[PDB]
Amino acid sequence: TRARIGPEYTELKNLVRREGLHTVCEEAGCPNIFECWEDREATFLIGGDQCTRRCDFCQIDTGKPAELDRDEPRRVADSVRTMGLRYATVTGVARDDLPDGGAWLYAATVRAIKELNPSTGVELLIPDFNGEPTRLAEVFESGPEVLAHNVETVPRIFKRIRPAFTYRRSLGVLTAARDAGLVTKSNLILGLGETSDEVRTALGDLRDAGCDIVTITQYLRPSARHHPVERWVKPEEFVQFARFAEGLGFAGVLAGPLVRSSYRAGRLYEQARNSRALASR
Ligand code: SF4
Ligand code: SF4
Repeated sequence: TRARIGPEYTELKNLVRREGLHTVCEEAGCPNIFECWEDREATFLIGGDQCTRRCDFCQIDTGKPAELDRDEPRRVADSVRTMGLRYATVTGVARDDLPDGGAWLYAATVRAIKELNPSTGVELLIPDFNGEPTRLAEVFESGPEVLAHNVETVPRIFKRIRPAFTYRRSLGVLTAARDAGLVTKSNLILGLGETSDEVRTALGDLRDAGCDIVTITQYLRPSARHHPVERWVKPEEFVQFARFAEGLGFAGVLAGPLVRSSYRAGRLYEQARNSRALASR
């Protein structure tokens, strides 16, 4: 039942090792790596590992970012090409130190990946760029297969532990991406102190904002400096939340102990893609 080491994981590992490629998969010790790499899916981080913001559940440290590296989009595109990925997720940090909030860096990375990797689905997980319409438009024009912006938690909690964001602004990002014609995605992290009723209302908020794909996961505390875990969600409770989201009309729903945002991202995109094409007939 549990994924064990297969031939495509092995190929990818060999290619990563020789070229010295950085992946979030390896660097973060993600336990899904045997399964994801067997499906040739992987995740990359752009913009450095020092974020200009601080959200209490997030393992990324807050600090002074390094200078913009304009060679990073090519580096990521080359990694995707070397690995022969079927699906690639591009993540990053907030860059309030940059005058465009890093919008060029995100767009240029999607563009570079697509130039070299025509058959690779690309998922872009973005910060909010302060909801600035010109920044969002630059990013949307790069045309990722999935545009994700994770709200992570419910408004009561969001307000406190993501103080450089606002819940309605983040919903607005998803709406802007949907309006731009992109498949959209978000994530809820349970165990942060939210009530089940707050999860149900947040799923409704996400759907009404235009969100197509939602993941619902269990919080795993990064360290004793981070937010405490306030609940361990039972399998039957995840199933209820997934049914709730399915009933709301989300095209793709995954609930459970997913560990990271990118788990099964390729399969969820395929579901959303297929359902959109079916509806468009
Ligand atoms: S869940 Fe994400 S980070 Fe973990 S192995 Fe899969 S693609 Fe990589
Ligand atoms: S969730 Fe995003 S903005 Fe918040 S600390 Fe993590 S990387 Fe930075």
